[PDB]
Amino acid sequence: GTSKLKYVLQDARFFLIKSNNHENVSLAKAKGVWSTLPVNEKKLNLAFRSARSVILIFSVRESGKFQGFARLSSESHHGGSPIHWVLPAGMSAKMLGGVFKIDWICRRELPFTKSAHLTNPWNEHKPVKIGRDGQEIELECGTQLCLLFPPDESIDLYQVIHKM
Repeated sequence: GTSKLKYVLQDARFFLIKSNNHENVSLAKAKGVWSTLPVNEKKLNLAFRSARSVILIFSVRESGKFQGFARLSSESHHGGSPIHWVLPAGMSAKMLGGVFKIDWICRRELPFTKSAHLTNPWNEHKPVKIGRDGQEIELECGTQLCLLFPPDESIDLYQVIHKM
């Protein structure tokens, strides 16, 4: 059903995460971790204390899709393991240093064609697919966006609800 998902999303905050390649999203799905630039790490740390759930919605650049969504389970922490991210041009390992732990809520894809009816008030009402890495997505838009994803029957939200 969708009832536990709706409970998790209640009063949540949502952020668009853009990844330059698929390898880093695969690594995040396998290990339950995400790292971002210091400008966004600061925003996510602030949001984690402010909301019952902080949801990251992932999209690999140029894929035309979202690859799933996850809930922050921790603030960022350093010196836990060297995650073998695929660092793009200009990008380095010292900036991707703060590591957040995340719990995946949906590992299924959603094509942008399916979200064309959702606009984000916090990005000038552009389609929710549009935004820089870290763009906050307003509550109602983000909730409806997550509800569009195919259900991920491999995931039991019972343990997520207990983290809250």
